[PDB]
Amino acid sequence: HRAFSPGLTGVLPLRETRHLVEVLRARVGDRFTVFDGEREALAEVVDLGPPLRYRVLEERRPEREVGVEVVLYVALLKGDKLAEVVRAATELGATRIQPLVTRHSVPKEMGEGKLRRLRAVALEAAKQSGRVVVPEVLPPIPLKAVPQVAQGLVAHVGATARVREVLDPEKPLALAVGPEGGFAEEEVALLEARGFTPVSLGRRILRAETAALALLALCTAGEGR
Amino acid sequence: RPHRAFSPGLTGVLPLRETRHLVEVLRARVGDRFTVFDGEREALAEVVDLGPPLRYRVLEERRPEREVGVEVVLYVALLKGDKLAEVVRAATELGATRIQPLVTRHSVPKEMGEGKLRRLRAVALEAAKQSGRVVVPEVLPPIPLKAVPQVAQGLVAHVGATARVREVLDPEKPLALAVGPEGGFAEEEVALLEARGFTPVSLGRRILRAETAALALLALCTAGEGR
Repeated sequence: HRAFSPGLTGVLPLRETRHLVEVLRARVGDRFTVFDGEREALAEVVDLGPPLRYRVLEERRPEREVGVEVVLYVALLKGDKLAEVVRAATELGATRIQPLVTRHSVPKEMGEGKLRRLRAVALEAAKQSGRVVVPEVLPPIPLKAVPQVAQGLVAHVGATARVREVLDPEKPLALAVGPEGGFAEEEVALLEARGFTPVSLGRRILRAETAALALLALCTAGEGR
Repeated sequence: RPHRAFSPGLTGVLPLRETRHLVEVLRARVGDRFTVFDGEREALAEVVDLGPPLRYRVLEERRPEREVGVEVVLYVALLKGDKLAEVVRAATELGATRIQPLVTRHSVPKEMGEGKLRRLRAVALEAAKQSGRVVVPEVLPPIPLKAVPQVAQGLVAHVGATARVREVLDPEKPLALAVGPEGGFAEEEVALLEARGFTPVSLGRRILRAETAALALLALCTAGEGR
């Protein structure tokens, strides 16, 4: 259990106390995690209060990973937009980025130099986002080469389901995003066959980069992970 | 018995999936009226043949709904360079109706010239067109953080927060979102925002650039909610 405690003073705020002593039931001696954004640490229940008291046993570095694999299958884009996507996707917790060649993608391949550069962007973004895990960026693959997945999401204009209504937070995650031209219906068809669930991204037309980041943000940062 | 079916290009013929759903599930019949759409256009249609695939004729063209449906105001700290242009563009495609730059304790720039304001307005205009919107987000000159008004509903990303946007959002009320600079909102600035009516929400375990936090916070409230 992670309980918010301003400054890790040893005493837990009123709300926090009720939340774990009544709703989660917490006895004395039980160990739990304390945090206030600035810090995090293991602590022990000393007094059940209220307000509940505790003692700091050990400070520790906050975990930064989402918790499950988050693979982003994203089509090759125009300009240097793929570099920005890789940077934000890394901040958003992706663990793997798989560029794709698709019917409407303009580029149909990617040199070694470009790939190396994208890997440098990921390395840098990982550091700045506090991650120790650097997302893997791979050589492009054709769309029909995308694998069968346990859980996948693809934004589609016809979809009505929201990401929060289909997402299983303990299952690995695969997200598919098409190029500026979008995925062709036959492609969306193959994606669904592969296990990708179509979801809604709203009423407006989004740039491919934005759709990619919004889908990701809905699954990671938005879920508080 | 209204229903809207996805029909790429509004060509008069529905995809097999939509056909089966209308015919098999909704019990559609020749003469019935329904809505067809494809992200670009929309229209009232009338069933001409169940096929399959189902064929229909367009009765009248209609404008796709593009707005979130309530006011969406982004209160964002001044950022260096073209960062704000990027924020404005993404905010526009994400449904913002108003963008209010803020001078904050840690915001690098403390003012904005007419040239930047005009540029931001040009970006809003353009982005509105590219996202299919008729409405163009208003972009205001900067104001001190203290000038932020009391809000009916507000959310601010905060490291120590635990509530997720989806656990707090009220789709029926106008929405205010606050995003600090790279240096982030100071302790007393977050307190001030809560005083104004902003609820702290969590954006996860990783450090995010101001631009990305803004995109994420908006996406969780509009696009992500199917709005």
